[PDB]
Amino acid sequence: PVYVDFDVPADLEDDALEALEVARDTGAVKKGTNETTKSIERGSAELVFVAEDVQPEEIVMHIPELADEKGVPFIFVEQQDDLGHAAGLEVGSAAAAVTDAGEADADVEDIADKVEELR
RNA sequence: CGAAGCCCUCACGGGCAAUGUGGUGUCAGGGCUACCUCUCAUCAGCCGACCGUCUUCACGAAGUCUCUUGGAAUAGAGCGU
Ligand SMILES: [Mg+2]
Ligand SMILES: [Sr+2]
Repeated sequence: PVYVDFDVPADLEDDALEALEVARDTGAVKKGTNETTKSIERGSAELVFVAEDVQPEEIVMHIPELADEKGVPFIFVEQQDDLGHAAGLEVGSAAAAVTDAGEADADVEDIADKVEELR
C-alpha cells in the first residue's frame, strides 16, 4: 500500500503469474525478498515481482525505488501465496525475480511495456 | 550459497520454513576470486574412571586369678597379660 503507486488489473496479473510458471520450468527464477534484492543490485534481474499483502511493509518497501535506479521493471501481485505457488513453492513469497527468462522473453517484454503505460 | 533443513508419528501422514529452515562465518576478521600447504585447533557426539573426600559396615589382641575391705571391686596389697 505505501510502496504501491499504481493498481495492476486482474487480467495483467494473470498474464504475469503464467509467465512466471514457465520461467521456472525453462529459464531460472529467484524466490524470496533477499534473493530478489541481490538480483536487482547485481543486474541479473529481468522482471521482479512484489506482493501487496506483505505485513510488515518494510520487507518489500525498497523494491519500487531500487528497481527505478537500476532500470529493472516491477509488477504488483495482490496475494503472497499466489506468487509462491507460481515460483514453485508450498509456502508463499513476498517477492520473486526472473533471472533471465526462457521461452517467455516475448511475454515478459510485453508485461514490462504494459506496466510503463500504467505509470 | 538458497530448500540442500527442522518438529511430530512405528508408519502412513501431518506441521514448520523464501518475512529464509539449512550450509558457510564470527578480529589469529570473515566472504568471494587465484593459488600453497595442511589438519589433530575448534564444534558436535560416543565411551567413561583411578585417587581422594564424606558416611556406613565386616574383622579385631590380652585376667574377670589370690588376700583384705565392701551391699557390690572398677579399691588396697600380691601375681599375670
Ligand atoms: Mg555454522
Ligand atoms: Sr506465509
